[PDB]
Amino acid sequence: LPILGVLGGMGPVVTAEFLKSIYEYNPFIDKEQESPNVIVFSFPSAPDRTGSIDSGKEREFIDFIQVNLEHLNKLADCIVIGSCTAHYALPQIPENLKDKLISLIKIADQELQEYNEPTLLLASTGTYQKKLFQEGCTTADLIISLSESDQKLIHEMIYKVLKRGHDPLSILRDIEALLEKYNTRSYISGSTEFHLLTKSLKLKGIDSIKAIDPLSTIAQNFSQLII
Amino acid sequence: LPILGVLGGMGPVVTAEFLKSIYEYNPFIDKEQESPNVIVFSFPSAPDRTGSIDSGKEREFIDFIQVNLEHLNKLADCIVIGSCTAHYALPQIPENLKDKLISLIKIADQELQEYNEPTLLLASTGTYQKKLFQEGCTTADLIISLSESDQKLIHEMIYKVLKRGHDPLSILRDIEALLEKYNTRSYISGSTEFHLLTKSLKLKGIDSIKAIDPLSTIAQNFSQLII
Ligand SMILES: N[C@@H](CC(=O)O)C(=O)O
Ligand SMILES: N[C@@H](CC(=O)O)C(=O)O
Repeated sequence: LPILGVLGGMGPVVTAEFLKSIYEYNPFIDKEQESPNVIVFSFPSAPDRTGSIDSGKEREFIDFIQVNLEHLNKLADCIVIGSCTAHYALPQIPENLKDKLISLIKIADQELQEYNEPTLLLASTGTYQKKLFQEGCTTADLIISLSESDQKLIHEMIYKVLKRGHDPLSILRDIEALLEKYNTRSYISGSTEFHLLTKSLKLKGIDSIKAIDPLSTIAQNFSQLII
Repeated sequence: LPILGVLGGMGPVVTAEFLKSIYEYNPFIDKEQESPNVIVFSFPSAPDRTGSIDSGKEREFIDFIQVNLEHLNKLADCIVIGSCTAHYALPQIPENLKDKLISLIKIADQELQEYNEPTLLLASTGTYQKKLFQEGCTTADLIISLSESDQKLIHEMIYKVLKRGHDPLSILRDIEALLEKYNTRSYISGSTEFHLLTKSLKLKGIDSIKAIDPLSTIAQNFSQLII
């Protein structure tokens, strides 16, 4: 049976919610034995991803990812790293440990190709500095980049509200204002913590905003993707 | 740093919620790097626990638990099996693979000793047939046992409502009636799926019912317990 391995804890709140999403969007018919098989390494002790870029110590962070990719390679058939920023480490990791990897950047790119309208990348100065989406996506010309100021506001929302487990709807007004400012009805979850916003929007039936949210997509398409 | 290993998927919904509880009751102060380190094996493909008792095939189930205890022994410092019924397998597992195990039966027993009033065991004919609580608890004389009829009603709630991700508050009226019938203000989560009820009661501020819920306790006391 196909096992998904999740390298998460980046952050832990969104990692737990992602595991919840997997079973929410893959409810069984008769027996639980149908449901997704998942291994989650939720290690918050991973060095901060943006923090490792802003200081010297990217080597420390790449080692964390490399060791845990070795573990999950043996245990799982497909692997997801529960942080977009964390994907910056991948050029340094050997090709053999990335065969089973499903890239959050690629999953985003696929959904944006289908959607085919301009979309606001919500991230994370670290993700922006590393240019993961601009360098990774075939659809890069459909990605609207936040200004440096609004990147810092998004960083504040992530760390002050989302990573702390607070109600993701509390930032919805600020997100709507950004969406209006940049003249778009959609966002990309460039930070995985926007999985938490995306879920709260779907729960309240707010369908005015189009969320290109890789973790939602992975959860929804688990049976198709996990081979 | 201390790692909790969770052998779950029994069921998957409650396993995901348990991981959520860990980070809800251990919010960080400054940095995420403070937060609990957790490995979750969520394998719904484990044979049904009551089902393995009601047919011949307990050996199949004990093997599942044994193999995954070997995995988690190498990876984690403490281990929890996210099913009370599943603890029936432990007499057959070698002593070396259970050194790091935190028993849900024992955690329940500890809380019931402190609470020291009669309490209704909610389970699971399989858990009742195996007598895990009656044989495991020093506080067995404080455990009120459901009749065989009400055991089947509890089984219906677990499988028809709780394991399917439906609103746990939908069974609250039936649970209050049982609590009144058996003349008590407290229950034990003899099934781990009552972690889901316990959370919904705490969320709505309903403090009339005392929930002896091992997964809540483990989440709350993570720093104390996980060594
Ligand atoms: N979860 C965020 C930041 C982090 O890795 O902590 C991201 O995917 O960019
Ligand atoms: N989670 C329930 C039943 C199961 O194992 O599926 C219990 O702990 O008894």
